[PDB]
Amino acid sequence: PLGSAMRELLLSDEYAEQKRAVNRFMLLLSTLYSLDAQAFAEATESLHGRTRVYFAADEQTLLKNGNQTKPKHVPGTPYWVITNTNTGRKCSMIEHIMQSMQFPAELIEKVCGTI
Amino acid sequence: PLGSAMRELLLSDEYAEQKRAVNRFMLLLSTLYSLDAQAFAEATESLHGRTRVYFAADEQTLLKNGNQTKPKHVPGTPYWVITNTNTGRKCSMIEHIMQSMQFPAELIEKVCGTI
DNA sequence: AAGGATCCAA
DNA sequence: TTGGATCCTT
DNA sequence: AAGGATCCAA
DNA sequence: TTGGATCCTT
Repeated sequence: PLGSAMRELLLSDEYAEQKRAVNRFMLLLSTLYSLDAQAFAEATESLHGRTRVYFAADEQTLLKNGNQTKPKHVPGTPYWVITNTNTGRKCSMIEHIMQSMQFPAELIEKVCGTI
Repeated sequence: PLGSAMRELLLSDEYAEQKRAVNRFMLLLSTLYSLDAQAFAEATESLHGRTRVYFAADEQTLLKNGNQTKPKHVPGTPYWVITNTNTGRKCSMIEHIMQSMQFPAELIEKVCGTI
Protein backbone atom coordinates (compact mmCIF):
# COMPACT_ATOMS: atom_id res chain seq x y z
CA PRO A 1 0.00 0.00 0.00
CA LEU A 2 2.36 2.66 1.45
CA GLY A 3 4.71 -0.26 1.01
CA SER A 4 5.93 1.37 -2.20
CA ALA A 5 8.08 3.24 0.38
CA MET A 6 9.40 -0.01 1.73
CA ARG A 7 10.36 -0.92 -1.84
CA GLU A 8 12.28 2.39 -2.05
CA LEU A 9 14.24 1.35 0.98
CA LEU A 10 15.01 -2.14 -0.23
CA LEU A 11 16.49 -0.46 -3.29
CA SER A 12 18.08 2.49 -1.44
CA ASP A 13 21.91 2.77 -1.42
CA GLU A 14 21.61 3.15 2.27
CA TYR A 15 19.83 -0.14 2.73
CA ALA A 16 22.41 -1.60 0.45
CA GLU A 17 25.30 -0.09 2.39
CA GLN A 18 24.44 -2.21 5.51
CA LYS A 19 26.49 -5.38 5.55
CA ARG A 20 25.00 -6.99 8.63
CA ALA A 21 21.61 -8.65 9.26
CA VAL A 22 21.12 -6.87 12.59
CA ASN A 23 21.61 -3.77 10.60
CA ARG A 24 19.18 -4.36 7.79
CA PHE A 25 16.72 -5.45 10.53
CA MET A 26 16.93 -2.18 12.48
CA LEU A 27 16.57 -0.24 9.34
CA LEU A 28 13.42 -2.04 8.42
CA LEU A 29 11.95 -1.54 11.89
CA SER A 30 12.90 2.06 11.88
CA THR A 31 11.37 2.81 8.54
CA LEU A 32 8.16 0.81 9.28
CA TYR A 33 7.64 2.74 12.41
CA SER A 34 8.11 5.83 10.33
CA LEU A 35 5.21 4.96 8.11
CA ASP A 36 2.42 4.25 10.68
CA ALA A 37 3.55 4.78 14.21
CA GLN A 38 0.26 3.54 15.28
CA ALA A 39 -0.05 0.39 13.26
CA PHE A 40 3.52 -0.42 14.28
CA ALA A 41 2.75 -0.05 17.92
CA GLU A 42 -0.19 -2.47 17.64
CA ALA A 43 1.83 -4.75 15.50
CA THR A 44 4.36 -4.95 18.27
CA GLU A 45 2.21 -5.89 21.33
CA SER A 46 1.39 -9.31 19.82
CA LEU A 47 5.05 -9.95 19.20
CA HIS A 48 7.07 -11.81 21.81
CA GLY A 49 8.50 -15.26 22.51
CA ARG A 50 7.67 -17.97 25.01
CA THR A 51 9.69 -16.16 27.73
CA ARG A 52 11.56 -13.17 26.21
CA VAL A 53 10.01 -9.78 25.52
CA TYR A 54 10.89 -8.49 22.02
CA PHE A 55 10.04 -4.85 21.81
CA ALA A 56 9.58 -2.44 24.74
CA ALA A 57 10.09 1.25 25.45
CA ASP A 58 13.23 0.98 27.29
CA GLU A 59 16.31 -1.12 27.56
CA GLN A 60 15.54 -2.53 30.96
CA THR A 61 12.19 -4.09 30.26
CA LEU A 62 14.05 -6.25 27.79
CA LEU A 63 16.97 -7.12 29.91
CA LYS A 64 14.66 -8.51 32.58
CA ASN A 65 12.38 -11.11 30.90
CA GLY A 66 14.71 -13.48 28.95
CA ASN A 67 18.40 -12.89 29.75
CA GLN A 68 21.21 -12.66 27.23
CA THR A 69 19.27 -10.64 24.60
CA LYS A 70 20.95 -7.85 23.02
CA PRO A 71 18.87 -4.85 23.75
CA LYS A 72 19.71 -2.71 20.83
CA HIS A 73 19.21 0.86 21.34
CA VAL A 74 16.71 2.69 19.44
CA PRO A 75 15.94 2.10 16.00
CA GLY A 76 15.45 5.81 14.87
CA THR A 77 12.07 5.67 16.77
CA PRO A 78 11.00 5.15 20.45
CA TYR A 79 11.34 1.38 20.72
CA TRP A 80 14.07 -1.12 21.77
CA VAL A 81 14.49 -4.56 20.26
CA ILE A 82 16.02 -7.87 21.12
CA THR A 83 19.03 -8.69 19.00
CA ASN A 84 20.10 -12.07 20.24
CA THR A 85 18.31 -13.92 17.44
CA ASN A 86 19.41 -15.75 14.32
CA THR A 87 18.24 -14.34 11.04
CA GLY A 88 15.27 -16.65 10.93
CA ARG A 89 13.69 -15.17 14.00
CA LYS A 90 14.88 -11.78 12.76
CA CYS A 91 12.83 -12.51 9.73
CA SER A 92 9.66 -13.56 11.46
CA MET A 93 9.62 -10.63 13.72
CA ILE A 94 9.37 -8.70 10.46
CA GLU A 95 6.91 -11.12 8.83
CA HIS A 96 4.78 -10.48 11.83
CA ILE A 97 5.11 -6.69 12.10
CA MET A 98 4.38 -6.58 8.48
CA GLN A 99 1.37 -8.95 8.36
CA SER A 100 -0.31 -6.97 11.07
CA MET A 101 0.50 -3.86 9.03
CA GLN A 102 -1.31 -5.23 5.97
CA PHE A 103 1.57 -5.40 3.62
CA PRO A 104 1.04 -7.80 0.75
CA ALA A 105 2.61 -11.13 1.24
CA GLU A 106 4.47 -10.56 -1.99
CA LEU A 107 6.56 -7.68 -0.49
CA ILE A 108 6.95 -9.51 2.75
CA GLU A 109 8.72 -12.48 1.23
CA LYS A 110 11.05 -10.10 -0.60
CA VAL A 111 11.79 -8.02 2.47
CA CYS A 112 12.50 -11.06 4.52
CA GLY A 113 14.66 -12.24 1.68
CA THR A 114 17.01 -9.29 1.98
CA ILE A 115 17.62 -9.54 5.72
CA PRO B 1 -26.76 -29.36 25.78
CA LEU B 2 -27.76 -32.96 24.81
CA GLY B 3 -24.69 -33.42 26.95
CA SER B 4 -26.88 -34.56 29.80
CA ALA B 5 -26.97 -37.79 27.82
CA MET B 6 -23.13 -37.77 27.99
CA ARG B 7 -23.45 -37.33 31.74
CA GLU B 8 -25.69 -40.45 31.94
CA LEU B 9 -23.05 -42.41 30.14
CA LEU B 10 -20.30 -41.33 32.44
CA LEU B 11 -22.38 -42.59 35.22
CA SER B 12 -23.80 -45.70 33.54
CA ASP B 13 -22.90 -49.17 34.81
CA GLU B 14 -21.99 -49.93 31.22
CA TYR B 15 -19.35 -47.15 30.98
CA ALA B 16 -18.31 -48.28 34.39
CA GLU B 17 -17.84 -51.85 33.17
CA GLN B 18 -14.99 -51.15 30.65
CA LYS B 19 -11.60 -51.33 32.36
CA ARG B 20 -9.42 -50.22 29.52
CA ALA B 21 -9.02 -46.76 28.08
CA VAL B 22 -9.54 -47.96 24.57
CA ASN B 23 -12.78 -49.39 25.53
CA ARG B 24 -14.02 -46.25 27.18
CA PHE B 25 -12.84 -44.16 24.32
CA MET B 26 -14.70 -46.39 21.83
CA LEU B 27 -17.80 -46.09 23.98
CA LEU B 28 -17.55 -42.38 23.91
CA LEU B 29 -17.17 -42.06 20.09
CA SER B 30 -19.86 -44.55 19.84
CA THR B 31 -22.25 -42.55 22.06
CA LEU B 32 -21.31 -39.16 20.63
CA TYR B 33 -22.04 -40.30 17.07
CA SER B 34 -25.40 -41.52 18.39
CA LEU B 35 -26.30 -38.08 19.42
CA ASP B 36 -25.72 -36.07 16.26
CA ALA B 37 -24.42 -38.11 13.37
CA GLN B 38 -24.05 -35.05 11.42
CA ALA B 39 -22.17 -32.97 13.91
CA PHE B 40 -19.92 -35.93 14.75
CA ALA B 41 -19.18 -36.26 11.08
CA GLU B 42 -18.09 -32.61 10.70
CA ALA B 43 -16.20 -32.89 13.94
CA THR B 44 -14.23 -35.65 12.52
CA GLU B 45 -12.95 -34.17 9.23
CA SER B 46 -10.79 -31.64 11.11
CA LEU B 47 -9.21 -34.36 13.25
CA HIS B 48 -5.97 -35.92 12.06
CA GLY B 49 -2.26 -36.17 12.78
CA ARG B 50 0.84 -34.68 10.98
CA THR B 51 0.89 -37.93 8.98
CA ARG B 52 -1.78 -40.52 10.21
CA VAL B 53 -5.43 -40.37 9.44
CA TYR B 54 -7.50 -40.80 12.64
CA PHE B 55 -11.07 -41.49 11.54
CA ALA B 56 -12.16 -43.14 8.22
CA ALA B 57 -15.05 -45.15 6.66
CA ASP B 58 -13.04 -48.17 6.38
CA GLU B 59 -10.15 -50.08 7.89
CA GLN B 60 -7.83 -49.57 4.96
CA THR B 61 -7.95 -45.91 4.58
CA LEU B 62 -6.34 -46.02 8.06
CA LEU B 63 -3.84 -48.73 7.58
CA LYS B 64 -2.46 -46.80 4.57
CA ASN B 65 -1.58 -43.37 5.99
CA GLY B 66 0.45 -43.88 9.05
CA ASN B 67 1.64 -47.43 9.86
CA GLN B 68 1.18 -49.39 13.06
CA THR B 69 -2.14 -47.74 14.08
CA LYS B 70 -4.66 -50.03 15.25
CA PRO B 71 -7.70 -49.70 13.21
CA LYS B 72 -10.37 -50.53 15.50
CA HIS B 73 -13.32 -51.66 14.02
CA VAL B 74 -16.30 -49.75 14.29
CA PRO B 75 -17.60 -48.06 17.08
CA GLY B 76 -21.26 -49.21 17.10
CA THR B 77 -21.65 -46.71 14.06
CA PRO B 78 -19.98 -46.39 10.64
CA TYR B 79 -16.49 -45.18 11.46
CA TRP B 80 -13.12 -46.65 12.00
CA VAL B 81 -10.55 -45.19 14.39
CA ILE B 82 -6.86 -45.27 15.11
CA THR B 83 -6.03 -46.89 18.47
CA ASN B 84 -2.24 -46.81 18.62
CA THR B 85 -2.31 -43.80 20.80
CA ASN B 86 -1.55 -43.05 24.34
CA THR B 87 -4.22 -41.80 26.66
CA GLY B 88 -3.37 -38.32 26.07
CA ARG B 89 -4.11 -38.30 22.45
CA LYS B 90 -7.13 -40.48 23.01
CA CYS B 91 -8.13 -37.47 24.98
CA SER B 92 -7.59 -34.71 22.66
CA MET B 93 -9.39 -36.56 19.98
CA ILE B 94 -12.42 -36.41 22.33
CA GLU B 95 -11.62 -32.89 23.34
CA HIS B 96 -11.78 -32.11 19.63
CA ILE B 97 -14.87 -34.04 18.60
CA MET B 98 -16.39 -32.49 21.58
CA GLN B 99 -15.55 -28.81 21.28
CA SER B 100 -16.66 -28.87 17.63
CA MET B 101 -19.79 -30.48 18.84
CA GLN B 102 -20.43 -27.55 21.25
CA PHE B 103 -20.35 -29.40 24.63
CA PRO B 104 -19.46 -27.24 27.54
CA ALA B 105 -15.86 -27.18 28.48
CA GLU B 106 -16.87 -28.25 31.99
CA LEU B 107 -18.14 -31.69 30.68
CA ILE B 108 -15.28 -32.14 28.44
CA GLU B 109 -12.71 -31.96 31.13
CA LYS B 110 -14.82 -34.47 33.10
CA VAL B 111 -15.08 -36.86 30.25
CA CYS B 112 -11.65 -36.76 29.20
CA GLY B 113 -10.96 -37.24 32.90
CA THR B 114 -12.64 -40.61 32.96
CA ILE B 115 -10.73 -42.08 29.96
C1' DA C 1 -0.99 -60.37 23.08
C1' DA C 2 -3.48 -56.38 23.59
C1' DG C 3 -2.83 -51.81 25.49
C1' DG C 4 -0.48 -47.81 26.16
C1' DA C 5 3.34 -45.07 28.05
C1' DT C 6 7.65 -43.61 26.85
C1' DC C 7 10.65 -42.26 23.65
C1' DC C 8 12.11 -40.25 19.46
C1' DA C 9 11.08 -37.10 15.08
C1' DA C 10 9.26 -32.87 13.48
C1' DT D 1 5.38 -28.71 22.34
C1' DT D 2 2.86 -31.75 19.02
C1' DG D 3 2.59 -36.11 16.73
C1' DG D 4 4.07 -41.25 15.47
C1' DA D 5 4.97 -45.70 16.92
C1' DT D 6 8.16 -48.47 19.18
C1' DC D 7 8.48 -51.46 22.58
C1' DC D 8 8.06 -52.23 27.58
C1' DT D 9 4.19 -53.81 30.55
C1' DT D 10 0.03 -51.46 33.71
C1' DA E 1 34.86 -8.57 20.92
C1' DA E 2 29.25 -7.86 17.74
C1' DG E 3 26.93 -10.94 14.92
C1' DG E 4 24.40 -14.87 14.39
C1' DA E 5 24.78 -19.70 13.48
C1' DT E 6 24.04 -23.65 15.99
C1' DC E 7 22.41 -26.40 19.33
C1' DC E 8 19.66 -27.41 22.97
C1' DA E 9 14.68 -26.87 26.03
C1' DA E 10 9.84 -26.71 25.45
C1' DT F 1 8.81 -27.56 14.76
C1' DT F 2 9.08 -23.17 17.69
C1' DG F 3 11.70 -20.30 20.82
C1' DG F 4 16.48 -19.49 23.89
C1' DA F 5 20.78 -18.39 24.32
C1' DT F 6 25.02 -20.49 24.16
C1' DC F 7 29.33 -20.31 21.77
C1' DC F 8 31.84 -20.59 17.47
C1' DT F 9 33.45 -17.10 14.07
C1' DT F 10 31.15 -15.32 8.59
